[PDB]
Amino acid sequence: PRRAPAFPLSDIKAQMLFANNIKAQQASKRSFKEGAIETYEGLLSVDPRFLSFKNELSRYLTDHFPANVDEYGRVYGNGVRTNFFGMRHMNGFPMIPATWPLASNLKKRADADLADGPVSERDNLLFRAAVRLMFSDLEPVPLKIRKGSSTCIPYFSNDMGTKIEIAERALEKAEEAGNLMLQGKFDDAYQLHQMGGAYYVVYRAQSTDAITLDPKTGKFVSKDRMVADFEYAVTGGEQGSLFAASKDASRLKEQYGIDVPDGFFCERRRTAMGGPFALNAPIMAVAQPVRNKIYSKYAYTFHHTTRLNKEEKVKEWSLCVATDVSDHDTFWPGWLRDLICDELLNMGYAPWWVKLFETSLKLPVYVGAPAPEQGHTLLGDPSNPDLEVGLSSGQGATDLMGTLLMSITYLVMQLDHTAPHLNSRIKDMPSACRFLDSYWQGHEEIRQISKSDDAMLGWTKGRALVGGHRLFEMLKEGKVNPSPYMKISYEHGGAFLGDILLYDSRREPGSAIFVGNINSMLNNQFSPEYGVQSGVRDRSKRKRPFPGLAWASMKDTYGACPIYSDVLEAIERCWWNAFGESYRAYREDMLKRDTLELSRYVASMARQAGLAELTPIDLEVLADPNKLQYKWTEADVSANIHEVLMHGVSVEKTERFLRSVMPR
Ligand SMILES: [Mn+2]
Repeated sequence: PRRAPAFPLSDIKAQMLFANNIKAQQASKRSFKEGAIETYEGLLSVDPRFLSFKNELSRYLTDHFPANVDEYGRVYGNGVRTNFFGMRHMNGFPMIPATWPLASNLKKRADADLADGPVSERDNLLFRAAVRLMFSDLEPVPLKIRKGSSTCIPYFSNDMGTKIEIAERALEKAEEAGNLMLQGKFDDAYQLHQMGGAYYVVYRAQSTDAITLDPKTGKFVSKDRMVADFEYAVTGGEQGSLFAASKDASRLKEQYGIDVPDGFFCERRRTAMGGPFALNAPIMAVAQPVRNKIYSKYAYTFHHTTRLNKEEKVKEWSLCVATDVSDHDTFWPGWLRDLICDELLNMGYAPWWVKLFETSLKLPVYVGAPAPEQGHTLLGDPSNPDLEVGLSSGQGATDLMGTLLMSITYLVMQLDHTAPHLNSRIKDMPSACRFLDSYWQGHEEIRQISKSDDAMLGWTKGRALVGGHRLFEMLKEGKVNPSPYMKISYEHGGAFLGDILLYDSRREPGSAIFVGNINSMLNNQFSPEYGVQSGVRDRSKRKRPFPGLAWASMKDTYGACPIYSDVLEAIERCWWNAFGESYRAYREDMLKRDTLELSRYVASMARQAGLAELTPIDLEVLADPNKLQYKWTEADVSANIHEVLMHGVSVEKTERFLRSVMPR
């Protein structure tokens, strides 16, 4: 059923993805790398005291605070949803091998019984209405770029001046590049404007993953994570194999002489992709305006900030269903990419821009190093982009692609199982747009709050309510997928964007509250994804610029968890046992040092002004900018803090670009 073509790095098609400079050449050849991360300055993730601390703390918390999740997956009582063993990983050392990314997900979708297009004309109108409401009356804004971020293929530059020039030039030449692609001249568009080529695959650590303790044996068991070998990936699963990666860490002793305590494992690794920046720039120039529109006009459904901000909406509901989606990015459908492009053309968007967008969602992928002695292979032919990888993580609008797919998918699930009486309001495009516009503003008896693959579905009192309960019961039974589009189930311990929905004895939205997930506090403080990069002088370019600051926002973020105090005390006690020092004093010192370091980066902060003006969000973001790529957005951050982390291209240049893209 068509194996994707594959080319070794030595092949000219792969060589052309890397410019003639040392960084790009090194990225092309980089071999498998592993090693302990520097968890905090001077502390390695495999330090024997640190592991002893994690062993004691994870056992203690699990023993004293067993999960409180009912049969319907609602969290109550102590606010705990699983054991605390997820922290038992040797951070920096990956499971082996990581997966080869699937070149085509068509068979994966068909075999999971998911549809190859909108099932009914109503659904077709709703997906298209989503495109019309999201992309219509957009306002230009400057194109912001993360400081220190890479341009990936083909230059691999991390220099801000170079990145700004690449982006400006890309906005100037996107039209000529898109028209070349409309003529089938992808090699020309790539050679002349670097628009095309491939995504560059980097494997990221998912630092904590499930682990259970077998009461029978007293031995810990890590969750098996299935990975595809090369044959499987290039044949869409027709050949080759899907098998459990090895998380066994015993090897670290033999290989590096690192002591491995019982029940500690190698980390789960996930594929992540960096896009060719010249192609992404023109897409980001439209995506940000779209985010601004949906987070303002449709803030009810899409703009989520604090626990209370979420709580206000959910408290008004009579029923709240916390859904889960299996493997969202890999199952994301290429037919939606095509439906979206078709609808943008219908709205009058420039064809050359739609073509760039379409191409960014069919691009080849260059696999670097999934394991020792493996990799350095290009999947797909850049001369004619035709992959179906699902949704690429580094595409310039991935968050929006997942949000559009899922928001309509959940609305369809509510229509299908609970509100057939609303079907008559969706007769054609005009009526579909009116209905979706009202639904997204939270004005219908069926509602939702969502972001990509996380969501909570709601029902107020009314005719749909009774159906809502049957849908919830169908999810609980878990025998039939309620959607024809993606694999949907209910979340075990319902949460939304990091906050757990804590129910009381009534088990009703009206008396439930959103609280911080104490397990996420533990993940962030003791299993960060990256080391502190103490050798990177410019802190704003680090993955974790000011780790100490999170101590100042901790109470605000996690204080409402029922066992907040208990956890902080267990930490103090266990850290004393392991290090013979106070964890609280250690964090207070780090907070002081980082607060002083911060004033050097903030123009408005006096040589030692302090943190008085900063919000909890500001602090969480400065300690972990990653939260700005999955939890919050630019407007949620104080302006002077956003500037520490991001730089932009002039709105004058983007304003002119946008005028040439958008309809009349
Ligand atoms: Mn959730």
